[PDB]
Amino acid sequence: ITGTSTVGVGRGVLGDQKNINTTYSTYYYLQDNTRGDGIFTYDAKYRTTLPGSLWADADNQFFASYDAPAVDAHYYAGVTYDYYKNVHNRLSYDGNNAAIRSSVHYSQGYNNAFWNGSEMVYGDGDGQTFIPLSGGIDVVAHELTHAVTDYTAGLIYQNESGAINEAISDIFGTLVEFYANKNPDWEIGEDVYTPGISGDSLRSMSDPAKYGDPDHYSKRYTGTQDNGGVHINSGIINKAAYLISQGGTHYGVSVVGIGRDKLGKIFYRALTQYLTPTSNFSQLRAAAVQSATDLYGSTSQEVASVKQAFDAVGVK
Ligand SMILES: N[C@@H](Cc1ccccc1)P(=O)(O)C[C@@H](Cc1ccccc1)C(=O)N[C@@H](Cc1ccccc1)C(=O)O
Ligand SMILES: [Ca+2]
Ligand SMILES: [Ca+2]
Ligand SMILES: [Ca+2]
Ligand SMILES: [Ca+2]
Ligand SMILES: [Zn+2]
Repeated sequence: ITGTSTVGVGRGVLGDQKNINTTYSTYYYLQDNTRGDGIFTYDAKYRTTLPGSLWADADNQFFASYDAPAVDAHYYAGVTYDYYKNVHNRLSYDGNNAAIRSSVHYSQGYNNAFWNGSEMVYGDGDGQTFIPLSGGIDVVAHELTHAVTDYTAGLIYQNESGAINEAISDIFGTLVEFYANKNPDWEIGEDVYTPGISGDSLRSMSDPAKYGDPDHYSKRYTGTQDNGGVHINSGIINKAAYLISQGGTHYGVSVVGIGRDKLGKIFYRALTQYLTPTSNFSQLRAAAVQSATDLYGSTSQEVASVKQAFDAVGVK
């Protein structure tokens, strides 16, 4: 839409108040003109045709219950854009300020979110397994990071390359969560998962096995479900990433942590400079070591920590 930039106010999925960048032209639209070529949020109206209708509101106030997932998708896409730009100097997911589009209210009781090759899509959840998925900043960043990966490494979504693809999305989803300083943790999906159960989450980076995912290469899933276990074997890389950042002793191997900022810098460089569509875990290790080398030198601690971390999860 062509119109005047302005700022609206609303309440997100978790009942928190926030301001959002809108555009005025008869109606107020969920269109943010302050970031690249824009952030656009659409109403899919419980159907599965996409993108649906650009979100329009009569008074620039978004306190209706139906409004909540739109508010959060719009706002958290903005935060995620700011992260990539401010921290990694990347302009949107393609690096050339591509417009970011999201649809909410996809289908009925849909317990998932996804990037469809062109935009982000969020279900409302069934109210037992999930609440509307856009309420989790680690969810939103997970999804936008799939876009970044597609435009960079292009990791195919099956077997080991697909688990790397998934790990990258969980890792940057977590880094954005810390960036926004929004009750940050090394857990995945805790804000929107199982609203009847406190303290849990969909996945854990600090301890994947807590929710049944492998934390060692020896325990990798070798079947064909979940595209050869992309959301399962991701736990092996998530643990590795957690150790590089935070440190720890895992299966007898001790890792000195180097912190989140360096974690992000090393994995961003690996993703954008060295990974390929068919990279496997062993190639990821090579890429990570080379990136750390690039950044910190071959006899640095950072390089040492990267090696220890992959050793700890059994990836040579
Ligand atoms: N590509 C998505 C999966 C998909 C494939 C094909 C078609 C549609 C959707 P994703 O990884 O982005 C989904 C991702 C969303 C998420 C991210 C962070 C935090 C929470 C949720 C994800 O991990 N989804 C789980 C959702 C889920 C868990 C338990 C029950 C039912 C569904 C899965 O698909 O495995
Ligand atoms: Ca309104
Ligand atoms: Ca959190
Ligand atoms: Ca989290
Ligand atoms: Ca829960
Ligand atoms: Zn994913």
